[PDB]
Amino acid sequence: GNPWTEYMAKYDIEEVHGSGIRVDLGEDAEVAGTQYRLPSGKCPVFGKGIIIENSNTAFLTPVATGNQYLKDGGFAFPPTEPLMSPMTLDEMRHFYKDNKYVKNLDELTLCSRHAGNMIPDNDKNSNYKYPAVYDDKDKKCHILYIAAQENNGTQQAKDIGAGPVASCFTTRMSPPQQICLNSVVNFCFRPAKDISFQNYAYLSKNVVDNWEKVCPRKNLQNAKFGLWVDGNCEDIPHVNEFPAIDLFECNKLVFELSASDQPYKSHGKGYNWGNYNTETQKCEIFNVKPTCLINNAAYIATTALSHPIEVEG
Repeated sequence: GNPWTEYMAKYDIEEVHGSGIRVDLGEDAEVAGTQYRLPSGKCPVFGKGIIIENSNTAFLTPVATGNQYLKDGGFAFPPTEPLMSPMTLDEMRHFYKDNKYVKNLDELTLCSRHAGNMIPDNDKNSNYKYPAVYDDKDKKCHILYIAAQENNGTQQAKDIGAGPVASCFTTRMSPPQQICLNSVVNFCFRPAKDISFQNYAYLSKNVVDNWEKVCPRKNLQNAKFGLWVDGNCEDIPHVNEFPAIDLFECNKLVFELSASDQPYKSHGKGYNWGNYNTETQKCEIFNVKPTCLINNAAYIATTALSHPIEVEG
């Protein structure tokens, strides 16, 4: 007897996303006998990036390679021959022009599939696929070489997402081609929604083709998450109030408290939702799936997955 069922489906994080948000390590994959953790969420995480502590290096900088003094880098794939990352949207469309399955794929899905094309060469039967970040401003897809997302002070490295030490990769696309790093690969960090990440989307290998329709992106203006009980949309019974100067800060707080696979698997369970009161500047965070919306002109409904700025009616 709930008329909101279909509308609210995209806010059922456990179902539509199915993995952690702050830290997504929801699946395991073997590469040459060794198990690794890797992101597996089905929805893009809008505005998510990685902040490297004691550094000005943007995390989309390619991972450091070589042995040079002051060697420094980020998380993205280093140069390869041919160059696989970063790749603009038009370069991806031209690169896959002979693959008729990539037609009509939107920017984010194409980027996730591009990142999933590289197989750690030591195991052709491996399901290991690297995650990616799409920059909607420059229209660039960055394949992440490091799948780890948090390290604030070996198996314990594997437990945070340390990927396989891989220098050569085989493409899943046919005809197969082997692509190796031009050099050998050799810090503490945390995920966050920083204002400088506003145009970024963090993408696991599992981002679904139809994310635009099933996943949350825009925050809901004049709306408040509730629970459907006996013909009425009741308030969430238990919330944690936090001060938030605007919607962005509230979305940032929801993201920090959201489902996390950091040491093991949340499967999407967590403080993933927030009702932001724009009059009292309060962020009301909760960990129960909402099943209806309340009409309240002072509220904006947000989720950890949602873009931290964009709103809709």
